[PDB]
Amino acid sequence: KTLCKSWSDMKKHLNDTVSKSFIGRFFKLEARKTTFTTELRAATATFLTMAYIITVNANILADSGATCSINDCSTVASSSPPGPECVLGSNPGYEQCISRVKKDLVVATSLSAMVGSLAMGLLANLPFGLAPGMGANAYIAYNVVGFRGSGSISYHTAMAIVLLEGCAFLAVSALGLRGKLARLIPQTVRLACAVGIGMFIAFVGLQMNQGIGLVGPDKSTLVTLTACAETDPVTGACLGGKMKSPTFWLAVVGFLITSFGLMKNVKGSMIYGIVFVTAISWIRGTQVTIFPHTPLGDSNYNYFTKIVDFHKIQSTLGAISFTEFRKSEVWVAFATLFYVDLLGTTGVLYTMAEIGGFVEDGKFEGEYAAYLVDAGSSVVGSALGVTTTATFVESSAGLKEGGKTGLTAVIVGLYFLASMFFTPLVTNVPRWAVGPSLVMVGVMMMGVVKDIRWGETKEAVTAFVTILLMPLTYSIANGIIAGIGIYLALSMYDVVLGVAKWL
Amino acid sequence: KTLCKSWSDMKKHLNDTVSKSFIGRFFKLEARKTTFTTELRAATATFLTMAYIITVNANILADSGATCSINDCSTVASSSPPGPECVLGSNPGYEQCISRVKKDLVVATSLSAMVGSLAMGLLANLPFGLAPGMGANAYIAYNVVGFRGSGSISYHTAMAIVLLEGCAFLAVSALGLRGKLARLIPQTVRLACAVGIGMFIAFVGLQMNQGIGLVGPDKSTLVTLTACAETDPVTGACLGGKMKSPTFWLAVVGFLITSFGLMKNVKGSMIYGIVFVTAISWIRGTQVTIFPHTPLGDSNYNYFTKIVDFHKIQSTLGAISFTEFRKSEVWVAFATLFYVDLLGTTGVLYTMAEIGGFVEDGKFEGEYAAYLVDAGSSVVGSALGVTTTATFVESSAGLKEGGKTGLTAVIVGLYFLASMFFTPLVTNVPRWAVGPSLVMVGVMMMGVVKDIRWGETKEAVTAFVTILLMPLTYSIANGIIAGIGIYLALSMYDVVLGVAKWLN
Repeated sequence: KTLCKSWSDMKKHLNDTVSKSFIGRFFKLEARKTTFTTELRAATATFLTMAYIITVNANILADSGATCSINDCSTVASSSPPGPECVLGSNPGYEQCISRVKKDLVVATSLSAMVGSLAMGLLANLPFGLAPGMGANAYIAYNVVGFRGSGSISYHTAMAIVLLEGCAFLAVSALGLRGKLARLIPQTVRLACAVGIGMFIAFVGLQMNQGIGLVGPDKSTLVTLTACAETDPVTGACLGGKMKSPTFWLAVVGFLITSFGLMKNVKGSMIYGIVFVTAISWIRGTQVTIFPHTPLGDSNYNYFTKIVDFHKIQSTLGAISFTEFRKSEVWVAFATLFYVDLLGTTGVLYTMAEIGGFVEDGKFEGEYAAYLVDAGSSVVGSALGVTTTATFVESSAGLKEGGKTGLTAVIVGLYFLASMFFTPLVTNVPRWAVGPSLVMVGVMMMGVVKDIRWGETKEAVTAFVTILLMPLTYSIANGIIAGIGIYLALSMYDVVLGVAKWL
Repeated sequence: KTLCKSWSDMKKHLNDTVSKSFIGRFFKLEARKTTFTTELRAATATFLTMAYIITVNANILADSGATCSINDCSTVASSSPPGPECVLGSNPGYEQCISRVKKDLVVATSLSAMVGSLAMGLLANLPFGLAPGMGANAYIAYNVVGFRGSGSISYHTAMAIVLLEGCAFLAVSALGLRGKLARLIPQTVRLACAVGIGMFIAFVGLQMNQGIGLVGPDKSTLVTLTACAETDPVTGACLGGKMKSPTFWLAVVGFLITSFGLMKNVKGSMIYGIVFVTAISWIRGTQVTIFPHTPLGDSNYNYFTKIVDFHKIQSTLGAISFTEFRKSEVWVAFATLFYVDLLGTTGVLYTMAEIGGFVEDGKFEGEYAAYLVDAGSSVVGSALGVTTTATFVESSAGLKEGGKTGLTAVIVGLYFLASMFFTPLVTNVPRWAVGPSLVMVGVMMMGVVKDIRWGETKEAVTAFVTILLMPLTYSIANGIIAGIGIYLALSMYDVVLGVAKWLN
């Protein structure tokens, strides 16, 4: 009976003195009952969920070869490209440009979502967590630019397309047809959109590329477990060992730790799994370290010794040129992504309003201006260096413990600013460390399943195929498109009968 | 015009004649308030529901190279054909094996189903038929024996596993310690295993070799949408041009008709999604036919001319050799295939009991006989050439029509008897027709997912990992092992300390 009531004294004086203020009447912490003491609960735990983009976005875009083309890769003994534009990693110039673009893209992704959430939360008291999503990295790099420049489209022009993409969605946001179309998408497809997100995100954290490294290529089955020790430095082809690697059996323990932490309702355990892996991977001398004795890894400690740095942006702000646009091979991709981005990112934003009970008559408060920030932050992000903001479907974590009113996004943006200053502590995380967070998000997104009306068949066939295709095709567009196409065909007779009585 | 009243005139006296005879006393027609007129509807409705797996079985178990090996290929300009050349296709003598094997397992499946279902009819008084159950076929095909000699062990020990599984499954119910061992698993793991199996059996129906051919390989990512018309002339690979495959659209149309026929509650409808595509891909002239102008086409075309034929089994007899049991990777497959069989029959039989009025305060009339005969069906259909047997969920179609006697199953078996007389008409089913029927199984088996307590976080992780890992590893044994290894660790560190404290 010593620290019980003593610690409770400041709780009562804090939430009461902050409610009866000008901020308390701007953000309306008097109606729609939710308190400051609960909004911290709703937003802090939200922040650690979205920690993987500080790494996986830069990891994705660095493989595409953002900058340092042949002029910088080939600088030692060969003027000609060492294959398709310096594919091999044992090339000087490359080894430090990759480290530079990782820093630059980490800065870019920490600075984009700062204003992505702050602006949207300061306009319509909306508690969500907009940030540059995974719906565009799997395409813009791999299909347009390819694996380290293995494509006919340059990266500078790719940023021009992604820039003009947001400008075009700025017009439709000002027209409001995007919102009126959000009530036209079928209920079942909209519900199945969220489960596919969790399944696809869970799948992307299991490869050697940016995950733990379970799956691997196979000659006849295309998929097999190849978490071996003796691995191909370039691909996932095993040289032998068959699941005797420590990279697995050091992220397994972190996954167990975070699962055990969420069992007993610990406040924040998502970062405990990250820390328990990063701390051991930071020790020099072991076989699971991120610091080999190679000069590529040696230069890391020469910078890792610095713990705090501001690191003003050097060589990714801009890189926009209307040079390759004169031909037709650029507008085909532009149109391919054009009527796909809205069809793959409008459903998720509208879904979160129904989960939080925002809609009262099929329309939630501040609907028209909600899409303005989504359409605008993509413009500033594209020129800065990141792809479009896809309005992450992740604030469901924040909606589960009293996140209803605004100012939730601005305080998450405050943490996003905080993560920037510790730039040596984000770019130095292993790619086998952030892996469990993805499958954690995926299992977290299993709660929407027990809401779909599975009793009927017309509402059950579309959902299964939509769930199946997106992870099994490694594409987000192919799921919603297939769900729409399957649902439309089954309702053909009803539409025909409805238009028959139109006569 | 007196036939309208004559309908009832005979519909009554055929009921008295069967009921007043010793046949009515054999099946107890007077008891349970059942007649003979309802038997035709109770049998045909169930037959049309299970009619789908009479050809999917053949197309699934026919891609294993069950009976011939590298020895009996054709001859080429070299001395002898090497290993990895015959098994990849594009050879006369290996395609002759595949034709003579597809012509044989169709008869084998029907013959095994006769023994599975007639015994139900004559020893259990429980109206549901049994054919080699769908769900255990894919495991044996694509994790045990592999695709055309893939994996590490062959077909001979694949059939040998079934004998030893049956010898033990008979002696887990003979002493009655079956349900005493079934509760070793928590409820979540089996619920996740069913949906994961439904997921895996659907993912296999979307590839180039087996399904339509949607997905494909990639150098950077693992899977991507190919749907290419000009495939690789020898292997399965894309060349150029996507989403314009003439074979792809026909399967989509067939799936659409199947899903449409499910609506309005048509009793047997998914066979329409097979016959409609087969009829289109039976006539020649176009490029989506199964009868090309290649010598394989003419040899196969002078087999569709005859409609009926008594195709005898001559190659796929019992090939039981225990020469490979002295190593490890066969016991894991035996254990997994024993495991998935326990939760299937037990989890379905009670669900069938609570419909129709058979259910009582536990241990209803058809308790003992059914488990023993179902276990014996696996060992009696083992040496024939097919996998284990399981009760079908879609058997409720005849049950929901008042079927309550054992005369239903024996009549159901008689319809399967006529299937082997129609052997040459069903071997010619294309490998782009099974696709929609293979995908459809997942929709039917995933409807139970709304039972896991997703609110609790301790079991949601295990259910999700079990769901995820099986289709993304191309195996069934891997996911259940991973789920057990995760579920065990979340409890022992918290329960062992309490048990030790209570013990001290």
